[PDB]
Amino acid sequence: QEDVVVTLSHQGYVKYQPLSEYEAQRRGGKGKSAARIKEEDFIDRLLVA
DNA sequence: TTTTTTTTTTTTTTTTTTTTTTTTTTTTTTTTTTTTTTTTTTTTTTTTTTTTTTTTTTTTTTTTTTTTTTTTTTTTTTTTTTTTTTTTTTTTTTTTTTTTTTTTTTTTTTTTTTTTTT
Repeated sequence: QEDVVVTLSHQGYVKYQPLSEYEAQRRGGKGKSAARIKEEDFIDRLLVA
């Protein structure tokens, strides 16, 4: 269907795409949700919603 | 009755070609090795009320160096042409359906003879 989905591409080999509803609201001041996106000595570049 | 001409398949063995046994190179295939996903629990991390002293924005004014500015001549932009690649009509070939025409092979069992090896 059309459902809001996240996508991100990193340096090297990443085109991972999780669903948007897994992450919940937070108050600005805490952050650090620690998403689970394994990366071996590369750098993230892009996120899209 | 003797004697003379010609014709071919064999003594043929050698040249040419064909057939049949061979083994280098790019395309398969089984193994080990490294990327993925789901649970336990676990100290550990992390979400949310209360108080607090803070440190940056908004009253007001100042200037100067980036915002005004006009103009010459470049040079990226656009035009035409042609080549290279992509992609889709067109054609060809092959396979399956069900009644017809044709064929071809592998082994037991015993007993006797050829046909090679020692």
